[PDB]
Amino acid sequence: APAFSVSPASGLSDGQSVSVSVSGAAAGETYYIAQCAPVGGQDACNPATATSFTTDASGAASFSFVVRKSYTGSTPEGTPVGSVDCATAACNLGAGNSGLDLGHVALTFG
Ligand SMILES: C=C1Oc2cc(OC)cc(C(=O)O[C@H]3COC(=O)C[C@H]([NH3+])c4cc(O)c(c(Cl)c4)O[C@@H]4c5ccc3cc5C3=CC=C[C@@]34O[C@@H]3OC(C)(C)[C@@H](N(C)C)[C@@H](O)[C@H]3O)c2NC1=O
Repeated sequence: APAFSVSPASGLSDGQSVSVSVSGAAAGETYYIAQCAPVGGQDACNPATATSFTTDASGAASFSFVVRKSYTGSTPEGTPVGSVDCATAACNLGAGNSGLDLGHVALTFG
């Protein structure tokens, strides 16, 4: 598995933007990055922050991604699951695409 880390990862805030950076990947591929949050049963991701970033010549990447304490969850397949709120709940950003999974960083608004 390649590497994937974010600057901060706790006591975050809505609108707060962190500088993420992935490595070990390979130039010639694009991965989707977005915040998500499971719900003791299914999985709801953010359909708003769904951007696709490609790696560089050395298969490395690094950019600024904003976050949102609260956000309506919704499986990436195409179905509404409900609303989510990290104000007092648990959340975790995930990256990767259909072929190469990057990593999963847990966040914590507070
Ligand atoms: C147009 C988009 O619209 C949405 C809507 C949404 O609902 C809120 C959530 C996400 C999102 O960001 O989902 C994220 C949600 O993040 C996670 O799910 C984190 C989890 N750690 C994870 C889940 C997962 O399925 C996966 C990986 Cl690498 C990681 O594989 C690939 C993967 C990684 C991340 C995501 C989804 C997948 C796919 C689903 C099935 C296989 C995957 O492979 C993905 O399968 C599809 C079918 C999703 C595909 N499709 C053409 C987009 C493309 O994204 C492909 O990389 C997006 N992204 C979009 O591109």
